[PDB]
Amino acid sequence: RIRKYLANYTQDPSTDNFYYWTCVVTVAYIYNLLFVIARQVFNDLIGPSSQSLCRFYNNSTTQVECTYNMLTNMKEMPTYSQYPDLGWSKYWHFRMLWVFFDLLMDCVYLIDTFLNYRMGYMDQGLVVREAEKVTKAYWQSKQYRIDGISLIPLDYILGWPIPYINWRGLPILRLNRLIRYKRVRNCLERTETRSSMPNAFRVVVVVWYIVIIIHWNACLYFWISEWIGLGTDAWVYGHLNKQSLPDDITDTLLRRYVYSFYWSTLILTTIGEVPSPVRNIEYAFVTLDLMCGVLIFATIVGNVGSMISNMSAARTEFQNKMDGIKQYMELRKVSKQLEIRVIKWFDYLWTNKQSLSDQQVLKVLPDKLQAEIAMQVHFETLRKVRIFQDCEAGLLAELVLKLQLQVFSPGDFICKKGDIGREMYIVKRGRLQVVDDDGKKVFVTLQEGSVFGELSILNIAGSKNGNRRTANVRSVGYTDLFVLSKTDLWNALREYPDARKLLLAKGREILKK
Amino acid sequence: RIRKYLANYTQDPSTDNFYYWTCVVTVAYIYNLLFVIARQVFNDLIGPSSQSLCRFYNNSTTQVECTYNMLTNMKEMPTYSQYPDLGWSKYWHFRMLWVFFDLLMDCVYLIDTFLNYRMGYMDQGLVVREAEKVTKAYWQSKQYRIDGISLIPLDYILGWPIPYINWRGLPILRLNRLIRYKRVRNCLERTETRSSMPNAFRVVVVVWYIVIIIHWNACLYFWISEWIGLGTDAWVYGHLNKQSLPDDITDTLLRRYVYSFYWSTLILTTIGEVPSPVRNIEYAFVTLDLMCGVLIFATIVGNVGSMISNMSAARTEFQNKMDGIKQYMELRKVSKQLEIRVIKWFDYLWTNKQSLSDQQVLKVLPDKLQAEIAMQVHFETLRKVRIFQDCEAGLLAELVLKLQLQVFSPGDFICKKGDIGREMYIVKRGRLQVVDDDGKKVFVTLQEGSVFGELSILNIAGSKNGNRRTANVRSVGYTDLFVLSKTDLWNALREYPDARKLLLAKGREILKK
Ligand code: NA
Repeated sequence: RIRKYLANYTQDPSTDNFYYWTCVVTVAYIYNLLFVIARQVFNDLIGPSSQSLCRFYNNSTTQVECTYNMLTNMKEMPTYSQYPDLGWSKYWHFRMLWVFFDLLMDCVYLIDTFLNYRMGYMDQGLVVREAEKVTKAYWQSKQYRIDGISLIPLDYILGWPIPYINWRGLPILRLNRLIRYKRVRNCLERTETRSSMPNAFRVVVVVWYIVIIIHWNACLYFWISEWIGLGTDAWVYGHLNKQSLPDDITDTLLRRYVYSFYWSTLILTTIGEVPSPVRNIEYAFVTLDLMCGVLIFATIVGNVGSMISNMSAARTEFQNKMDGIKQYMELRKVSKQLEIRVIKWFDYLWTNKQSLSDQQVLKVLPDKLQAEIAMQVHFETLRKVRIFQDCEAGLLAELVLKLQLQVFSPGDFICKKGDIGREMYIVKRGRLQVVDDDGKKVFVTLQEGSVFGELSILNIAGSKNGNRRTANVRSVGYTDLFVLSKTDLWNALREYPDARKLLLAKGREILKK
Repeated sequence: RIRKYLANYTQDPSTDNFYYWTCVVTVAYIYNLLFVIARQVFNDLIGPSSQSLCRFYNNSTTQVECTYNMLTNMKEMPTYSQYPDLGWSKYWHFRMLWVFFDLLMDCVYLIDTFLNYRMGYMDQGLVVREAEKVTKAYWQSKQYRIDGISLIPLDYILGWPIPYINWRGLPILRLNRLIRYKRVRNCLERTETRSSMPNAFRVVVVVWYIVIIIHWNACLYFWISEWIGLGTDAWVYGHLNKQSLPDDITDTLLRRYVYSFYWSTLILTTIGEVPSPVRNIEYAFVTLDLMCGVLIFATIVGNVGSMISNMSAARTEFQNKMDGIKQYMELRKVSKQLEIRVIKWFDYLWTNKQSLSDQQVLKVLPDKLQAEIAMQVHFETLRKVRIFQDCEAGLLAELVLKLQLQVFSPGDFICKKGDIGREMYIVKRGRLQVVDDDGKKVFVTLQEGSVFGELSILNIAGSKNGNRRTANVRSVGYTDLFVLSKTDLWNALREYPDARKLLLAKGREILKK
């Protein structure tokens, strides 16, 4: 039942449902930001509480409710006379819509604080899920302070126009909802880690921040204009600011917000193609704001420049290494054929994402993950070497750990006859061929997964011939061999005496047969 | 007594009181900067020395003292006639306030030069505190030159309006106080090192620098305007510059400073929404200044971009390593379950600030601090291993030096039965459990501080069973083991023969019992 379910329920913060929940809370938070400030400053978003009265010349000049032709080409700004009921009779639908969305976002906040109440914390690697423990951890922490301050329903009594007590509402009392920024920061970071484009996403959330700052600065500009007085000088929004209200432009709520947003965009991006301040207070406001806009522009430039620098760092490092090679081959007077070979191979493995090293896995991962990855890649290929057929899998784990990559280019010789042989080669991503002394392919091409040199790695007596390679091997195209050194194999064998017995016996039997 | 105290007193420059003193000296220095230049250029900050006379049409046009309605909508700039006593009778209170603050800051300078006189210097690690020595070091150095030049009381005779000799003061003679910038630079660096936000603090002191430069450039703009003549053209402050003095704006000292600061902000940030120069000298000034403003804007952008690049360097490096791992696991065709395991573990220790290495302590600290830190973390946990109970603490210091961290993820196996055992594990930050061959937890979970494998690390004969693990151990959650290799223990033991005897005896006794 829902009773027992909500009685015993606890939350795990690392789920995929909890991430979606943090996204929902972020939606509610953005709602609060934008529309609390907008409803405070503009306050026609809920419907006008007052009636705009314009002085109109019909017979004679009288004061009547402004039409849209009275709000165009104004010679003075209209005056307002409140309604008896502060617009409630004719805008109750707009105000009920606003109340519904406020209640929806506060229900989101209540669900979020319930999930914080029953919140599983990580103790000794595990996530604790015993309710008693999570609620005790909640109460011992001071999360309930922030969860309660951010939900104080003060804006439901004093945030709306009450005509009985002649109270015209204070929508700014909902700014305590903006204290739950911790879950928004988590959602943004958990989205950055999941994003297939983290640099782009970082710059995108920065421009979202800048757009929200432009919105708040637009509201600040219009609040300062309304406090000073609209149409009083050529800087505040009004009829004397001929950029606010040009010739055939009507003074509407959309016009107020649109011009304020444009003004704020021009100021905070340091473009400044807006009217100059007139009064000392406007000069102070605009100076401070232009300094904030210099800092905002510098922040945008810095974030975009950091993104550009990060996304071109690998190419830069590759170019540095290639230029070092070029400079060396010029200082030491290297033949041009070898130089074009070097440059061809460099460009080849730059157009194939190779990095020439297992050092990423080696450095950054723990030995457990490194061993598991090496076992996945190399074990089933090292189980078919015909000397490792019946030896302990721990030996093969040790070996698959010590497998060194070697790359080759077309026509390169892996080994020539009469050439000390201290190695075993496992073919990946290529095709070798054994040749009769720079002649025709004699017997076989080595496709992927094949091995060559598995018997020149054991120290058997006499054999038939030295520690000399005895065969020619050249790559047809670009091969990617994996190399098992002799010292590494013999270390792993000194760790395993019975494996050494089996290996030596099988090698001797292979050579005799 | 104060006599003996000041006779024998010497100063240690590394105290917390001396840092507060450098902050006081920085306050005095900033006072000098701002208000010496402001009092030179504007010089109504001490009270007007002259009387502004306006041509006023009452009956007829006469020249009378300007009111505030005569300084609005001016058709020409007012003319000035000095007082007999240069405003002293009616502004002696303002001038006495200025004199008091000047004397206060010069007392700060005198205390500072006394502390420089009795200044303890660092000689052979210690701070010398013998007065004779510190005063001899002061006199042998040439600090007294700067301490004396910066305190020359020339501005007390020639810096104020003297009506007897018709001298109107030269407040710029106090610019020698601006030579003590060394203590200001120390205070700023000592505050940067103490600051919990060094990047933010660096950018903040840079914007303080920019605000001071804007202040000095505002004073320079108004001094050039006054030298050319006020109201002579449409670039200098005055009545022909309709941005300085719009319609209903009064010409006051506040207006002069406010407009000059706004002009300087627009010029030095390369916004340039100010009137164009009219004369060749104004063109030269504005060109040079706009070039300085280009450099200032580039400096702001560079500092903010450097702060942004520094504070996102760890995330960038982590992302580079994770992308390298992804690219490797795509090139080698790794199973997707292992890839989601790898990514989960990566994100886990990126959301826990782990860094997987003790290499910070290893690289950057001296062996003394490294040994002390390792002793604090590991000694009391290595004293309870039941083989290290009665062995020399030097052996255990050697050991706590060589303890390697190993991390594990939930369900990972630390060791399986029949698995070469060359190691000892010390549990931290996790909980293991021994299991009956992938079945149920058999006997015990290993909470933190527990040890496993302490007997598979000694080379005792026969024992009961090999060097084989003999037990299964898997982590319940994310465990953080500490690993004591066999080679390291046996090196530390070869350094200690008696410790080896005790260890082998106790191991044999443990196994027999
Ligand atoms: Na312009």
